[PDB]
Amino acid sequence: LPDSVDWREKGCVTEVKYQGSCGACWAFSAVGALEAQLKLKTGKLVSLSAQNLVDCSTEKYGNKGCNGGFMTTAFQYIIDNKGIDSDASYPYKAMDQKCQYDSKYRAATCSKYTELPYGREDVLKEAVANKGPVSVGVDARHPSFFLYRSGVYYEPSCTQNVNHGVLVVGYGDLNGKEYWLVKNSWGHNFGEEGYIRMARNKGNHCGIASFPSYPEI
Ligand SMILES: *[C@@H](N)C1(NC(=O)[C@H](CS(=O)(=O)Cc2ccccc2)N[C@@H](c2ccc(O)cc2)C(F)(F)F)CC1
Repeated sequence: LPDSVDWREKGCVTEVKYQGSCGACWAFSAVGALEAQLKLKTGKLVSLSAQNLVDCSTEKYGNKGCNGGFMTTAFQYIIDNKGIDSDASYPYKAMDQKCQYDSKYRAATCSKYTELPYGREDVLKEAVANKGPVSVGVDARHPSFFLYRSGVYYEPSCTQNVNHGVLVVGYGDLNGKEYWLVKNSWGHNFGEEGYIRMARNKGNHCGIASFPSYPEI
């Protein structure tokens, strides 16, 4: 496998989004993963509707909109629904709304998703290298996470109890420190312009490799 990967260099990553006070991290993680696939399949980079998932991938999928959800069930919703609208056609309002999906605004589809084996960082590396960006859950409950500004994030108090949905868009090493390149959804002002480099191959740090999954078109 290549020593480093950055899907932003292949134009497969849309710009960082800001979820606001709505717990839609899972929805942003899911669309971000599909956005890369759509780019690989059609050649067009398009932001997909996180709001679409918030309002429609609900109870039936075990999700609670602005109060949390799963990236995997979000993927299944897209498969079952036979589509997902573009962000432009179904804009993010940071609040729970009635489902307003309309196939005339469909911007992507999904045929299946894959959940990687628990905590295998090498397997995650392979997926990121050969498949594309991967949705993952990380433990982001620690004060240090919120205050992260640069370098490689390592928190002694992190655990494998994930609670925040994000997107791994690459990996590499910075000054002798291996890391996973993570796209967050707290706006471009968080970390390094919306991104955070988290410790890689450090005992599944913050549970980043605990529950990885990626969709396919
Ligand atoms: C992000 N804004 C938000 N967190 C979640 O929605 C969170 C994402 S996750 O990656 O931890 C989901 C996950 C957990 C365990 C194993 C694989 C994936 N999901 C939360 C959640 C899930 C389902 C419902 O119905 C509500 C909430 C939780 F509880 F799992 F962390 C809100 C902060």
